[PDB]
Amino acid sequence: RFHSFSFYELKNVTNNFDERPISVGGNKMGEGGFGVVYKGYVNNTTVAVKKLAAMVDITTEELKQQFDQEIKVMAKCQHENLVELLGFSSDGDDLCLVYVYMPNGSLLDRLSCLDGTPPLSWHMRCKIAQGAANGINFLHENHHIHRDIKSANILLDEAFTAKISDFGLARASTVMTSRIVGTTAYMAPEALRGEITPKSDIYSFGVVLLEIITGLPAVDEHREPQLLLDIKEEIEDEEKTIEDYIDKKMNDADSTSVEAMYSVASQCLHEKKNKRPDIKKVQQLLQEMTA
Ligand SMILES: CC(C)(O)c1cc2nn(-c3ccc(CO)cc3)cc2cc1NC(=O)c1cccc(C(F)(F)F)n1
Repeated sequence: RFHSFSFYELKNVTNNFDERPISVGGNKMGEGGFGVVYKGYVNNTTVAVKKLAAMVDITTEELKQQFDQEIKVMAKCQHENLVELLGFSSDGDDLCLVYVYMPNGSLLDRLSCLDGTPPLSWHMRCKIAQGAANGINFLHENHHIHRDIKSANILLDEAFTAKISDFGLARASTVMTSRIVGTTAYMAPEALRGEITPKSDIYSFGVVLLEIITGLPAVDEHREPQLLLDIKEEIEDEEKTIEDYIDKKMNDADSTSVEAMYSVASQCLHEKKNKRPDIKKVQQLLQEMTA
């Protein structure tokens, strides 16, 4: 069970969902999929308040289902590598999800050094990869398919502990769906065709591992290749090496563990869902990767 907040409480803790960035004293931290996330203090606990809004091609019912799912998942799924729902507001205006704040925000934001945060060390990236995989493993152990494993949804605590976030699109447990959801640039071919399988999360995690290795977002429209997972094809076709795409904003990246992680990334990014490692193998390979 979580604390049921009034929308006003969350309005109050988020300084009336202050749209100004946290970086300039405001409360807006990120415009996540299907909602804006606001820094807040409930008592002395820094919280992430995800205010859910219609945004892009979301119905109220689907948004409420994703809220209900987030809470449903977050109820079942407490793990050091899953974000922690403290509670929610359904009372007024927008639906709100209150989480234990993640001081280091998204892996995406940290990989991009958004707001001038220092580049993640390879060491921290390995921990993040490991943690994220431990998060995904826990979700899969608990027969939850995240269905939107992406750097944006891997949040980073005070310790850069990977916290898998956003279980709105999470699914219990292969089955198919008419409502194909997830982030294109992270989605397995089968996820993009509406297959719902944990194997898709592995693929999406593979893209994350490429993001971690490369510091490149899964998609950059102003980049060639636009899709990071293409660099896997460029590396497999020996057009490029992993060291060509390896994030230059690291000094502590050793070829062995980066190749080890790329090897996990590659295996995760097997276009054949069944030839991908299950998250347990991904875990083992990411543990093996740090000696
Ligand atoms: C992910 C998000 C919203 O983009 C986010 C961005 C952040 N940026 N910074 C930040 C950036 C730069 C500096 C300068 O060093 C300091 C802090 C902290 C952040 C924290 C965030 N999320 C959470 O705290 C959080 C926790 C659980 C569930 C959720 C969710 F709503 F996503 F489900 N969010």
